[PDB]
Amino acid sequence: MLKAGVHFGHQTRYWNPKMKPFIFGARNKVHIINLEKTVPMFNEALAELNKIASRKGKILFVGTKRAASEAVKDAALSCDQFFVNHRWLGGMLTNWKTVRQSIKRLKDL
RNA sequence: CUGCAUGGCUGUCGUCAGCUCGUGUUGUGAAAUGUUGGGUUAAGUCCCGCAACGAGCGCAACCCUUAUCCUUUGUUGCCAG
Repeated sequence: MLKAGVHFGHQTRYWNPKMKPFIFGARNKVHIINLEKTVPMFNEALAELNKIASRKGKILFVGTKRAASEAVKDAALSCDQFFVNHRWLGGMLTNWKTVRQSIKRLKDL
């Protein structure tokens, strides 16, 4: 059991064959995801994430695709949150030894 | 005396636009990318666009000279009021 929203899809011939073990078939000329084989994955995700949050762990939200570049920063305003929504460019995490100076370099401005 | 032994100095290209690094990326690695591409120039310039983002030196401005004006000042020079 998992509730899922209404599907219409887009790009009727475009899919990645690395998703094959999680594709249920095709309906309305788009390939569709399996919403039963993914339930033990969703039921783990809500629990292992709440465990990191219960250890005060810093959760970083990502939405660089323009469809999500507002949703990532507009889903809450009564909570505190960390987000990235502009191009990663030289990188952020493997390049954190630069970002830790980029924030100081910004705060002087 | 030895620069075919050396710290350097000067000559060459040439005031040419280039040499190199931090971290990310590519490559088995020696190495590359960044520094390319597309507009535009004296110019790795100035922009746009990107697996790059910034940075040191050279480029360039600041700096020196001057056109026309403004402003201060002096002798045994100038002399209007």
